[PDB]
Amino acid sequence: FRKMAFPSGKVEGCMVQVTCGTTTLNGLWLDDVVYCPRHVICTSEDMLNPNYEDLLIRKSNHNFLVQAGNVQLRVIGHSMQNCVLKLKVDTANPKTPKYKFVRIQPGQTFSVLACYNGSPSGVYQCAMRPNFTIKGSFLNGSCGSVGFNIDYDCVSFCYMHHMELPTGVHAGTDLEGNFYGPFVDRQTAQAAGTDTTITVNVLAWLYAAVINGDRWFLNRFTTTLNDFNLVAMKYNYEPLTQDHVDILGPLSAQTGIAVLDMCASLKELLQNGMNGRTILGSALLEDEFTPFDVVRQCS
Amino acid sequence: RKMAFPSGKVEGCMVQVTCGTTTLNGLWLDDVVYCPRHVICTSEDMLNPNYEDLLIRKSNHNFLVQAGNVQLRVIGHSMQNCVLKLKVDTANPKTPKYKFVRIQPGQTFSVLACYNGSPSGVYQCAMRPNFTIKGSFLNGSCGSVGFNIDYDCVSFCYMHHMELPTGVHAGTDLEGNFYGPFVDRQTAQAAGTDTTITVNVLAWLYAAVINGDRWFLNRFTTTLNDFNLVAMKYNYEPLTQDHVDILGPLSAQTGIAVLDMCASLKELLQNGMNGRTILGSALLEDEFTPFDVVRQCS
Ligand SMILES: *[C@@H](O)[C@H](C[C@@H]1CCNC1=O)NC(=O)[C@H](CC(C)C)NC(=O)OCC(C)(C)Sc1nc2ccccc2[nH]1
Repeated sequence: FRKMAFPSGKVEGCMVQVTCGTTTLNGLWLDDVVYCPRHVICTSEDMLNPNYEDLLIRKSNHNFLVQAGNVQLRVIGHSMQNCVLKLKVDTANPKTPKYKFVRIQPGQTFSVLACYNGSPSGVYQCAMRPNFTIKGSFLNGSCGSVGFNIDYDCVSFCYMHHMELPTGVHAGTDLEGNFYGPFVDRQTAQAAGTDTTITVNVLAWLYAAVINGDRWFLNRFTTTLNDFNLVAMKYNYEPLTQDHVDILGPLSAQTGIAVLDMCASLKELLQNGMNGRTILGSALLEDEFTPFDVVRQCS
Repeated sequence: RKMAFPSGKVEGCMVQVTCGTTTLNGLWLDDVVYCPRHVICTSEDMLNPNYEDLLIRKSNHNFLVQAGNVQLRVIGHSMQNCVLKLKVDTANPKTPKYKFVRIQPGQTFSVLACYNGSPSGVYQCAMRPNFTIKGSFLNGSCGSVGFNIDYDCVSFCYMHHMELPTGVHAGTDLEGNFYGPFVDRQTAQAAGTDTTITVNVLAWLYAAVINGDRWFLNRFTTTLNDFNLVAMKYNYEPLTQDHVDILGPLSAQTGIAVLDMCASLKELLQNGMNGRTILGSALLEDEFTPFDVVRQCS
C-alpha cells in the first residue's frame, strides 16, 4: 500500500499568488474569486499581534497584487471570511473545475498541492490527525497551498495551509477560513495537543489485510461499540462514531466480517499485542489509510 | 513526506487506446500516441507473441484512440522495441516541453496511474536495483508513465507493462526497452535478488536529523571500504565516492560527515531499530534520493 495522491492538474490550474506589500503567499482562483490566508495583509511585525479588521479597513482593492504566473489579475472587491480573504477579480478562471468546499473530520485523508509563489512544487497525501494537525511538508512561502479530494470530476477543497508548529506538524483552515483545531493565525507560541491513533483507519487497514489473504488476527468474538470505545481510549485510540461504522460498511460487506467483529479482533491486538507477527508485512498498525483509500487501491 | 511532482502536464497527454478487446493507456505528444505494444495481442497471442508478425497484420483502423469524448484518427503506426507508436491526425495542444530519458537504478520518479485513459493517482517510486518498481498498478494500468519535472520540462522515464508474481512491477523506457531482464509475454517471471539503495537510506537519515530525530546517531566513524563490506553483507548496494559527494550538501547542512552517518547506519544494520522508528517508519526507507531530500528540506 502506497500513499497515493489525487492527480493535481485541476488544482494546479487554480493556483495564483497574492502579494500585499512584500508579503507573498498562494491563492486559489475559482470563477472570479481568489481565496487566500488573511495574514497576507500583515507585515511580519503585525503578525505578532494583528488586529485584522483594523488592518483590513486600511486596505483597498489596489493594495492587492494577484498574479497568475507573471500576469496580473485586477482585484475589484475584497472581503474577509473568518481567516480567509476573498478577492473578487475581473476575470473568471477558464480552468475552474467543478468544485465544492467541504470541512473534513479527523482521520480523513486528502492530497496537498504544495506551492510557492503560485507555482506548484509537489503533491502528497495527508491525514487530518485527531489533534487537527497534518504531518505535512511545507516551507516558507507555502501558505495558501490547498488540500483536496476529487470525486469524479468534482474537486472538494478541504484545507488551506497557514501554520507550522514546534513539533513540525501543520495547521490550517477549511476554505471558509475556519481553523481545524484550536489554532489562531497569530505569530504567538502554539502547540499541538497529544495525538491519538485513528481507529477507523486501523480497522480499514485490517480489512485490507483480510482482502489480501492475511487474516491470522481474526478472532472468534464480537463486542459492543460502547465497550470497544471505552477500551480503545485506554490505548490512546480514538473512539468510533456512527459515521465511522457506516464508512466501514463496504469493506465489511466485501469481506463478510461485521464491523463489531473486526473491533473485537483489534481489541485483542491491543490487549495482547502482535506477539511477534506482522500484518501486511508490518508489525505496526497503519492509521493513515481511510476505508476509501483501501478501496481506491484494491479497486 | 514522499512527494510526487505535480501531474498536470502529464494528465493533458493521457488518452485511451483500444485494439480488439484490449484497452490500456497511451501518451499523446505532438501528433504521436505511445503505448505498450502488447495492446495488439489477443489472449492467445500473449502466450508467445511474434510482435513484428502480429503488427504487420494490423491496420490503422484497428486502433481506437479516445481523448476524452473525441476519437483521434490513427493515420499511421510503427513499433519501437516494446512501445507502439500511433500517428494521429491531430496535434495535442497540451503537449509540454519534454524529453525521453532512461533512468538508473536508485533514481526516483513520479507515476501517474491511469485507467481507460483517465488519471487516477500520483505517487513516487524508485527504480530498484533489480530493475523492478514497487508501484500500485491494477488491470488496465498499462501505458501509465513515470516522469520527473525540471523547470517546465517533463522527462518521461517509464511506461508500465506488467506485474510480477511477487507484486512488484516492470516496464520500459519511452524507447520501449525494458528495465531489467523482463519480456512482454504472458509468462510468470521472477526478478533478480533486490538490494537496498544505500545512498538513499543515508539521504533519509539526514532528513531524519534535519527534522530533529537523531536517536540513531553514534560517536563513531568508519572508512568507506569497511562500511561497504558491511553493506554488501546485508544486501545493501555499495556506496561510491560519487555517492559521498552527492551527499555533500546534506552533510554540510547537518554538520555530520558522510562516513559518520555511514557508521550510524552500520550500527542500525547490525543492531536493528529495537522497537524505535525513524520519521515514523519501522524500516529503513530507501526511495528518497539526496536530491529529493535536499529539494524538500530547503
Ligand atoms: C505561510 O505564511 C507560513 C508557512 C510556514 C513557514 C514555515 N513552514 C510553514 O508551514 N506560515 C507562517 O509563517 C505562520 C504565519 C502566522 C500568521 C500563522 N506562522 C507560523 O507558523 O508560526 C508558528 C507559530 C509561531 C504559530 S508556533 C511555533 N512554530 C515553531 C516552529 C519552530 C520553533 C518554535 C515554534 N513555535
